[PDB]
Amino acid sequence: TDSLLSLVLPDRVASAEVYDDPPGLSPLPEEEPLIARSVAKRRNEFVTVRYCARQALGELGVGPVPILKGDKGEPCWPDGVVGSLTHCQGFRGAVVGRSTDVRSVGIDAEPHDVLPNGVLDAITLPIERAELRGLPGDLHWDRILFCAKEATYKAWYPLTHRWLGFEDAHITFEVDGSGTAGSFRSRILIDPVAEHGPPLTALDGRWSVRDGLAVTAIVLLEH
Amino acid sequence: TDSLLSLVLPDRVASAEVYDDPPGLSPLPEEEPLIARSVAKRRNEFVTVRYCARQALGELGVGPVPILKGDKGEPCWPDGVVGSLTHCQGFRGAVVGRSTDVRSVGIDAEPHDVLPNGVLDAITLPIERAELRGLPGDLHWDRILFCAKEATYKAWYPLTHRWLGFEDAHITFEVDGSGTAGSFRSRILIDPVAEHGPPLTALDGRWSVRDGLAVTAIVLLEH
Ligand SMILES: CC(C)(COP(=O)(O)OP(=O)(O)OC[C@H]1O[C@@H](n2cnc3c(N)ncnc32)[C@H](O)[C@@H]1OP(=O)(O)O)[C@@H](O)C(=O)NCCC(=O)NCCS
Ligand SMILES: CC(C)(COP(=O)(O)OP(=O)(O)OC[C@H]1O[C@@H](n2cnc3c(N)ncnc32)[C@H](O)[C@@H]1OP(=O)(O)O)[C@@H](O)C(=O)NCCC(=O)NCCS
Ligand SMILES: [Mg+2]
Ligand SMILES: [Mg+2]
Ligand SMILES: [Mg+2]
Ligand SMILES: [Mg+2]
Ligand SMILES: [Mg+2]
Ligand SMILES: [Mg+2]
Repeated sequence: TDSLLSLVLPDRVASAEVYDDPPGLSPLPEEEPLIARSVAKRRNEFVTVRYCARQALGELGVGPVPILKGDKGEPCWPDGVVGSLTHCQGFRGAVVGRSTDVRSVGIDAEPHDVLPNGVLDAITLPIERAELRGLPGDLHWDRILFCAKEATYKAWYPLTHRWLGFEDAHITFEVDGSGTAGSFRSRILIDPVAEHGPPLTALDGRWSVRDGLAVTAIVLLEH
Repeated sequence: TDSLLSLVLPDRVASAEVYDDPPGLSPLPEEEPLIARSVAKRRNEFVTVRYCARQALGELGVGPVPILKGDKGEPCWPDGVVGSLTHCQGFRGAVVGRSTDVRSVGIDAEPHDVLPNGVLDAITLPIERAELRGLPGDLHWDRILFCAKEATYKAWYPLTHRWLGFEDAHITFEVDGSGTAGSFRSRILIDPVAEHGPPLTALDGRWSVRDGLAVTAIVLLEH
């Protein structure tokens, strides 16, 4: 199934997702040092999300490869591929694309639960707090905003190798007729200069709440 | 030479350091994906610091192995080893120890320069700024405190897998008779629970300013 990510992804990318840890999955041998000292719940999400990533790579025509980690934990894709990984309670998902047409991917999944006390204040600009109070529907807008901030960081970081704080992007939401999905824009408030290619002044994505999960995706195209 | 790190390291660890990038050094094949998309100055520090790490491992009786990156970029050491890496303008250094007697290592090097405008206020508790004004010597105490905070994070993170912010530790310095080296204590202000072993309520290290560099080291022993 591509049920949940199909509601946020445009064309030019492949995806895979699961909602549990299939028993007895293994990392590739090359990946073993990344999780040798990890707690079992970290091991599980690492292994299961890379099973999803190798399925998605296969839909691109790319054979199963180790997916290692680099600067600040960013995934290391095979030559000619960009992508993003996510895992939370009840979700693992991977999205990949060819770097010939896709510049960056960021995705994130969150359980559709209220944020813990104090978290909203720590992740919002004043203006975002005002905006969220005006958004329609029985949704955890705090959590959806959090999910979109996380996807924004994952799409930004591989293009800049610079920190992007919660106060460094203003996220604004649009809501479709369903009331359970729509678009967002992340307007960058700091130096937008990329390592390669045009400045990152804004990143556009989609959000969707379904099956107890918020998902967000940003797919920035190569021009 | 072990010149600069010899002024901050206790027993039970091996180290290696250089002040430039020896030309023609290569990553090991397994490390290539971590720097395949990096800018040249990031490749250089990554490659040279792992040359230092493999020398230091050799001093421990450990053969040359890839040093990959895991959660939040932490280095991935061979079974039975802990350690820390640092690189800045004019310095690469690696410190390793056996996990049977060493629990964690965090090291950091900084150019001995004033911090850029605004950085001191972003990295200090109000009380720290007042204490730094009290410390003696023609030293960049702002930079030395920054260097010690970075070492604190590197020692902390592999034991907790939790964020530690600048405001989450109070560092206090003592100054030796030389006026150019001494001890510091990092008092943890958040939940100190470790994943394994006793709580991290405080981390003790040494600092040394020499040859235009600040170096810090924390070596937490296994009991
Ligand atoms: C990196 C971060 C965003 C991940 O958020 P999260 O909700 O825990 O995300 P998930 O657990 O669903 O996904 C983590 C995956 O993201 C990817 N990722 C991690 N660091 C990354 C980075 N620097 N760049 C790109 N992708 C990264 C990894 O593939 C990771 O999974 P893996 O370790 O199994 O390979 C978060 O830990 C973080 O550091 N936040 C601070 C920065 C931020 O949010 N800024 C706000 C910007 S507006
Ligand atoms: C990780 C951090 C401390 C590195 O500081 P820095 O001055 O850039 O350090 P250096 O470049 O000298 O050393 C980087 C090395 O530290 C190691 N390191 C990176 N992340 C690490 C982590 N989570 N845990 C342990 N070591 C880590 C790596 O080996 C890295 O080198 P490599 O990428 O070539 O392998 C910094 O980037 C950071 O994230 N700071 C915010 C957290 C913090 O400082 N809190 C204050 C605590 S009181
Ligand atoms: Mg699919
Ligand atoms: Mg996570
Ligand atoms: Mg998430
Ligand atoms: Mg030595
Ligand atoms: Mg650095
Ligand atoms: Mg440093």
